[PDB]
Amino acid sequence: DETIWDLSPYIKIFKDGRVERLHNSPYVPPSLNDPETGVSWKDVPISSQVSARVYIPKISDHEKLPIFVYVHGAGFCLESAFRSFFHTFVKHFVAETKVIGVSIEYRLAPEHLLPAAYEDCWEALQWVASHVGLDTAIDKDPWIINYGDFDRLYLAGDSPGANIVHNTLIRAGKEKLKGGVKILGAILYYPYFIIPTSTKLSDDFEYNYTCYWKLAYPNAPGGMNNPMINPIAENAPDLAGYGCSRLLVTLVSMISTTPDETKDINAVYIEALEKSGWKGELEVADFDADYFELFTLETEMGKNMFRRLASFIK
Amino acid sequence: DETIWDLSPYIKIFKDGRVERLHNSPYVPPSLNDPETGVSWKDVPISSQVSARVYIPKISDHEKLPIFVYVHGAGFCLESAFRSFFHTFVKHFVAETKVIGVSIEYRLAPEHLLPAAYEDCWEALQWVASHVGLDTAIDKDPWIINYGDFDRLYLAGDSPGANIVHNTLIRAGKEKLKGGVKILGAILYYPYFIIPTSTKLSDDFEYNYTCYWKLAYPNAPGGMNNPMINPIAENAPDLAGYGCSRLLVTLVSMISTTPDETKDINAVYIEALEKSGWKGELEVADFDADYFELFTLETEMGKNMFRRLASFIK
Ligand SMILES: CCC1=C[C@H]2C[C@@H](C(=O)OC)C3=Nc4ccccc4C3CC[N+](=C1)C2
Ligand SMILES: CCC1=C[C@H]2C[C@@H](C(=O)OC)C3=Nc4ccccc4C3CC[N+](=C1)C2
Repeated sequence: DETIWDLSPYIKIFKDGRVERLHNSPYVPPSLNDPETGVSWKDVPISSQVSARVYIPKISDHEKLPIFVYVHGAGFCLESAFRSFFHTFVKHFVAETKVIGVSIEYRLAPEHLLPAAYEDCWEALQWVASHVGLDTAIDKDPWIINYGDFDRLYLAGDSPGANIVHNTLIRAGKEKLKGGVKILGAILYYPYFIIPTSTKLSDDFEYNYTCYWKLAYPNAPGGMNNPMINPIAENAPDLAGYGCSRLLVTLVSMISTTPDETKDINAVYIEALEKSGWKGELEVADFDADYFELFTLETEMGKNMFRRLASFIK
Repeated sequence: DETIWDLSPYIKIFKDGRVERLHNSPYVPPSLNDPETGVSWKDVPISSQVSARVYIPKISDHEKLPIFVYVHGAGFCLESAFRSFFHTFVKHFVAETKVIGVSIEYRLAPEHLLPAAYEDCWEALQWVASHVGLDTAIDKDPWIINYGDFDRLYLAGDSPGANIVHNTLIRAGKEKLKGGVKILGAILYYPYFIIPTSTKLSDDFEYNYTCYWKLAYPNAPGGMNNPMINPIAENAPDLAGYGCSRLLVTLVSMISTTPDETKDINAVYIEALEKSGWKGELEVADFDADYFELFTLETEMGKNMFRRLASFIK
């Protein structure tokens, strides 16, 4: 039948409400002592609507590890913490950086429009924070209680996930987290913002980039000038409020074989943060690379970007 | 392309190795305090190849609950502990009986031929047993440690799942479980055995019943007289060895709108158990009912069978 959004080969949204997910990587079940990596993972409930895949690496000491909270991307509308595309990345990252991984399973558009994802990821972060100083209720993860170092909490995301992390950092700034937990550092791989710049995006890229915000938040107050998509809008929260001490922004130049056009947008964002009076450590990493190579880890450039993100965790 | 097995609408196995399962029930993610039932569930690893959905109901006292280990059926080759068909059943059963649920995610044929499922379910049962007297390593479930009553352990399955439970009971008999854990009671809902009787199965029913054993264990030693499918074969293990004190066998008369033909097979099985010198409590429940009604819970006969299984747990 007719479609509203034909975003082949990623997603089709039909006039009749049907959603075909063309890029849906297979489910990967929980595993103990993964042969390749020694990582173990489990899928745990946070609420009746929010869950997470929790990861622990091969253990040596009693020693506590940084906590790496990941928010997957893909259009606000695709994939899962539980499917191989993002799971394979987080698994390898956990093995390499020796962290407790918490990959959030948040509700996807169009079935659950924004701000569902924002609410879910905030609820999940507060859930992580709620374990501080518990050395237990049925919802509490013993991996986080026993091995999570709340002095080294990181929050990371890609594409719309990085947009969620942005909005979560603003919120962590205004509201604070349970137990006085502070986010030490955050990572945005391929930020997802929409900002008017002096050079217009090309017609095709504008359509295939802005569509995700349009289908995920059709009734957004201010549309693509909503502060949650445009972080320098008239009514936007002060970036000085960002609730982390360290921030890594990683930029790429290609979406598969398509030239990316977010250079100007991300430049305005970074200039705004630097001009804000946020007195944190800013790290930018700008690669001639495909967005996808970070996750697949088949190419040298993919491995370089992986190692750059790994270096941000100490 | 050409197929080896066309079991539309459930599974197609192609000459070129491809496996289509088009009508698999949807995945249902972990949830805390389910609005309908108050049950919570999580997906936890047992090994690098075996996982389980663990269920806990709304909690009142500190009081310990029976442990209900479930082994889903569907052809040795379909569905999942994590998909709605079996999950919805186990969820409702947990709410009604107030038990710790452990629904085993075992490897499916044809990707993992038998005896993979048997090995996986044995490993899962030993994993459950390994929690006895722990009031902990990263693989141990705090729900089982805190709320699991090892004096009231039940092992239950349907269709090929019931075949797995049969073979697991024989094994529990020969090998014993960690910590001296004994299975108190077991349930076979719609047993899956192949036994020669005096009345031949009809052509169509024989094909659509035996196909699951043939595709799951091609060239099993003895074929359909393999002791693991035919529990009264010449070389079959003694049924006196069954490692439970109580057994419920529940029989039905219909597969959807198709007359079932396992009455004679299940009669031979039950007569053999009764003649074995197994000194346990045997319960048989024979309904004029559709196999499917237990899981869907839409009909009065479905609710009757549900309540019969619930009565077996005390
Ligand atoms: C033309 C802009 C564009 C962006 C890229 C980054 C990001 C995304 O959603 O960006 C907004 C995605 N991550 C995925 C991971 C897996 C399947 C799809 C995606 C997308 C959407 C498709 N895409 C096109 C990729
Ligand atoms: C005509 C014989 C026959 C048996 C029935 C019982 C059982 C099964 O595998 O029994 C052998 C199934 N449970 C399912 C649950 C969900 C999808 C399919 C099944 C099957 C296979 C289809 N079928 C055919 C149902």
